[PDB]
Amino acid sequence: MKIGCHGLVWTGHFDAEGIRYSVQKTREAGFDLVEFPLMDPFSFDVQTAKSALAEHGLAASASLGLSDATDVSSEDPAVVKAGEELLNRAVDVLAELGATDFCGVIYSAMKKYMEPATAAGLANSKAAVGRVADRASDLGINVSLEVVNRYETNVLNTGRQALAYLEELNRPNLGIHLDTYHMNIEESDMFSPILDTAEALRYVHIGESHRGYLGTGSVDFDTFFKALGRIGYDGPVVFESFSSSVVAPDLSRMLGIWRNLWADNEELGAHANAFIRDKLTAIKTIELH
Amino acid sequence: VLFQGPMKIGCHGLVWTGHFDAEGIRYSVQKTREAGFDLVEFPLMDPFSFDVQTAKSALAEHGLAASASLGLSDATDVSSEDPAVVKAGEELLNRAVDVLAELGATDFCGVIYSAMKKYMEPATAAGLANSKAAVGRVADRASDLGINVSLEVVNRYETNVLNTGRQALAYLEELNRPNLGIHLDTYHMNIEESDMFSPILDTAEALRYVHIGESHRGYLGTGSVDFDTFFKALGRIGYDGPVVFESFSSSVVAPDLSRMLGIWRNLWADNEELGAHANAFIRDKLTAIKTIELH
Amino acid sequence: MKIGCHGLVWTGHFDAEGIRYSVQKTREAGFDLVEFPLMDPFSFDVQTAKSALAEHGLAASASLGLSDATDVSSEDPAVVKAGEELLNRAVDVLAELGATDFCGVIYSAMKKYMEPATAAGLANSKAAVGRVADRASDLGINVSLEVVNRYETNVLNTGRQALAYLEELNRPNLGIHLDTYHMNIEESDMFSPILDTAEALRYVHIGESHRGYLGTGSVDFDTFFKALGRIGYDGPVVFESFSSSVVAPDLSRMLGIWRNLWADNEELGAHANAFIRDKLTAIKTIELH
Amino acid sequence: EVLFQGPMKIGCHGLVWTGHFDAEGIRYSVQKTREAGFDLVEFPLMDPFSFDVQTAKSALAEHGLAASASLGLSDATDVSSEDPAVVKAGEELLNRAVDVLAELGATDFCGVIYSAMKKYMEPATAAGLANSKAAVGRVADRASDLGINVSLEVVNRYETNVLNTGRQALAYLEELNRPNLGIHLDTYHMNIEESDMFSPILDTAEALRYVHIGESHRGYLGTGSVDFDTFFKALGRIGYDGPVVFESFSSSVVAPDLSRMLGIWRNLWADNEELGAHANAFIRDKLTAIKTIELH
Ligand SMILES: O=C(CO)[C@H](O)[C@H](O)[C@H](O)CO
Ligand SMILES: O=C(CO)[C@H](O)[C@H](O)[C@H](O)CO
Ligand SMILES: O=C(CO)[C@H](O)[C@H](O)[C@H](O)CO
Ligand SMILES: O=C(CO)[C@H](O)[C@H](O)[C@H](O)CO
Ligand SMILES: [Mg+2]
Ligand SMILES: [Mg+2]
Ligand SMILES: [Mg+2]
Ligand SMILES: [Mg+2]
Ligand code: NA
Ligand code: NA
Repeated sequence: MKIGCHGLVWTGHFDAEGIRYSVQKTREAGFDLVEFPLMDPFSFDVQTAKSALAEHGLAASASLGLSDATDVSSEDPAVVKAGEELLNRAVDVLAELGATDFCGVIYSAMKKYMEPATAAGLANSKAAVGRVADRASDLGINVSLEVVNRYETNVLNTGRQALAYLEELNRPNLGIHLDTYHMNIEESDMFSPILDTAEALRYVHIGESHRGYLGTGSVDFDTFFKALGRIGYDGPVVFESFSSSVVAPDLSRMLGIWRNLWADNEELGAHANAFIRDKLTAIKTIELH
Repeated sequence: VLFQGPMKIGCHGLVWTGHFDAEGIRYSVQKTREAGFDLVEFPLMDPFSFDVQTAKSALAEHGLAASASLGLSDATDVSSEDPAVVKAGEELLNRAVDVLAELGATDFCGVIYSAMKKYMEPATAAGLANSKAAVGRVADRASDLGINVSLEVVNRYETNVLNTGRQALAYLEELNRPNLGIHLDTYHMNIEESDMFSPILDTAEALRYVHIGESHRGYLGTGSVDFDTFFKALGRIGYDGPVVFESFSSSVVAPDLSRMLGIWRNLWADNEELGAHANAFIRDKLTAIKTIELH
Repeated sequence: MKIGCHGLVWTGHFDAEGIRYSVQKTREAGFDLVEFPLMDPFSFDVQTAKSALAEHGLAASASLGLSDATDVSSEDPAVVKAGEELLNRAVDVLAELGATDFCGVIYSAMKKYMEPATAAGLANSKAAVGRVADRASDLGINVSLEVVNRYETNVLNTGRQALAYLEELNRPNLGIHLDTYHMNIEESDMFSPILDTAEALRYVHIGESHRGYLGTGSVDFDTFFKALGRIGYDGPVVFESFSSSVVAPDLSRMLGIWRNLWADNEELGAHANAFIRDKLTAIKTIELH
Repeated sequence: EVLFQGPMKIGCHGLVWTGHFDAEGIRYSVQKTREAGFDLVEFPLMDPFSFDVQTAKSALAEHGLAASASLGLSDATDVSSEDPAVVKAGEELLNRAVDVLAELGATDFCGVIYSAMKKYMEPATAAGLANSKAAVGRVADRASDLGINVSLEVVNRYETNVLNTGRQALAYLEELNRPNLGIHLDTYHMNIEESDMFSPILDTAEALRYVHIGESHRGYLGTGSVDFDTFFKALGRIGYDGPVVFESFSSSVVAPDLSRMLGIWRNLWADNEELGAHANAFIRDKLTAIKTIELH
């Protein structure tokens, strides 16, 4: 169980300086893992990353969100093939890094669709995801589909939909990824989805309802962490937060970050690392006696 | 018999129908009273072709009050930098205010300060100035007709202007119009706000309209919204404006609104049970909170 | 799944009039069932009750809390036998009434112990409770041990303790009774006790944190009812509230009811009926579509 | 090392550490309280006559730690008794406790000081209440001249029959009208009696001068039913900057009288070093987090 921080706490540009900065600041805030947003994995400086991770003795993972030009839920096979080629490059980036986990909105575009998912689009997604999963299987990489809210996909809005999606592909390294931010909008409660997906849950995002400081919003973290403890979850737990103060050219506009929710990210990250770790410590004590 | 007091318990029309032709108006007015509500809220996405006579007739027959909400779009975006786009929306808003006056309604609300969509760029100072100026004109027009206007705070995916009650407060202070007020929504508050009582307390004076929605917009009490704290806080400020249920499912589709609001999922089929559940939920909540000042 | 009301919403005296009064009002507020507090089962008017239940078509159950003089968790076997004979008469009363459910603090005194439990006292309790369960069994009655808080017993304060207690007795009609008012104090959360006790959960009390109006205190009813949804619970669900305005000379003092929490019980009972039936109506829709 | 300067002291109650406050327990508890990160230790002055003040003074200076004391009366000392002998025994127990604090150079005295801390079997009587009010009014006056604040702790129905809610406590103060007399709320007891976790804070605003952070069952924080989020948010909205003191009880750490009085029947923790550090970190992190809310 590694405790991680999403790279957009620190920078929005993952050039050499941004890779080095984020890795270092992640280590300084107390985390074990940095999660690299590979929005563009074709231009991600793997050498700078492997060097920075080794220096700070830190682990890496990667998340990603596709767009209109790379939508695998598209009925246009050229667009589905673009996304599958991007997803495959990211898996390659993770293999080069020696990392084990790939996750995110890799089953559709990460946007506000204006129509429902189509049956054919869903097949294209499932086929695509299955091929990525198989390719990732030979390289030692787990793939987790992130359930996100109605405004960021029209495909996987609940843990149950994710479970049905997986059940068709029945790939041994393909898992579900839950984000407390997204749960707090779409799910019926913060404990049933964790119980429901028990075996399939392989990646977790910790995010406040407005995506700022932990425990300054509407997200029921207590119920969540107690559920996680009950199914014996031992995957990554990764802080995630977005503010006007750290902008990415792509991601910040896709996630609708219009507001300043922090300025001092070194305080935000240290606090969050403390928040998650002490949540896990308290829950262990329900477990025993 | 019409309920004459100010705190009316209302239903959003989209529990009942997506189409507000004459049958849709009649179906929703009837089903709304059959559920126990005092008021129906009409989604005037198009107020130019809204059958005002049918609405008058059905409201009188069933003895029901009405209000109207609305969300703009790209062609009607008042936060657009182009005075032609701005003035298209401004004509849209004006017709809605007129439709309400004909109905004898009091309350106009919704996302009327920008398009109701997923923006890709933060707001501009120029568009912000356009929204304020136009909203200031619509409020003026409404004031002569005995209509209040309430700006609905909604989540980051539905506007890039007013995402918190604090932003709305600041927006009103600039315009300083006596009939312009704030409209909060528990669904939206559950995303953007810090907690469910601070928005109520900060907004106290300006809170004129409230929407009751579960976190996923389904059945009340099957999601993650903290209704207890919200209602307790409403009772602490002695709120007595409208309180209106709001729910969307793929069962009942609007060609426009269902797609703008991202209703991909089926959350209920039986809307008679939904509306009846929600009426009791709101009214029993209000009944319980009243007992707290005594114990 | 009958939805019940505790008798002290209506009266503190279960003489002929009290019995008739409590049965009438329970039905007028909309309940299916009235739970009689059998503080003194020897003097309970069974005939008036059977009369009143049939007149208003209402089901019945009974609850009870032992006192110092009847403490089956005593080391004094004369006290233990007084307690056993009182429990036995209560079981008898339920048989005559034609009821199925007996519940309450029947494994110890209901009081503020000034000493931890003794091993000798714990063994007295289990053996007495076992005999009452055996007796009850031949009359088709379930016996449900109510988990209460640290101030009302020193024996069974959590569902986990109740399960371990049951494990040693292995009686087929012995179950656990949970009260939200008590869980809100002693339990780690409102779902995990339900899931842990699912087999043996046979009776439920619905009470606010201060025992007044439902939804005017600190109890997490949402998580509670959703957990009951998860395990398929369909035993009795009974409203329980206490106020200065309805006094039971014994029970009001034992429970520490010092405050006015309601003056008009007719509104209170109607509200609590709607509240519970509406929680259940909504939870049913979570399960499927 | 160095004494925390300001008023908002993050403290720890002594029964996290030990149940006996002879010289050894005082030293043990002060050292561990500083070790876990706290600014303050609250001594349970159940018996203030036999309290070793000079040892206390030593340990507090050595470890750079502030102090306060809490206390709960009993049958023999019930200042809400109608027997004036019993009220006097209480008033003289309270007075010595006042005195120990002044010797320590403390500022805060709190606890269940308006009655016995027990499960009463009868409602409060008008005569007892009269005794309680006048007697507390005197202990407050006496404490006033010494620079001591006196905070009445609101506790649940099973531990008193006088002050079970914030509103009751207000009406008690309004009748005494004493400047140094204040209210002490406890999230554990609030979780039972109050209407919610923010109204008692908003209602008590002025007179709120002491705060106990205890979980619903009184073990680790964040492993129970207490709504800490709303509570700390409400603290932030009123600008509260008094003490904030952790409080936990487990059968691993037993005081002869107190642990029985409070019904500590269960084992809720054993490694109290980790508990205190966890609790300290919990409170400071909560207060950090909530200070961000005004800005956003
Ligand atoms: O929470 C998320 C978006 O709503 C996901 O983690 C994103 O896919 C991630 O930020 C991409 O790097
Ligand atoms: O909640 C809303 C949309 O998110 C607003 O109330 C809309 O304006 C409404 O649904 C349209 O009538
Ligand atoms: O909750 C209870 C006592 O605290 C139980 O319901 C009692 O056994 C009941 O009130 C007595 O009939
Ligand atoms: O919370 C308390 C009891 O529940 C009070 O603080 C006690 O009186 C305290 O432990 C006595 O020192
Ligand atoms: Mg995420
Ligand atoms: Mg709304
Ligand atoms: Mg009970
Ligand atoms: Mg305390
Ligand atoms: Na929430
Ligand atoms: Na609670």
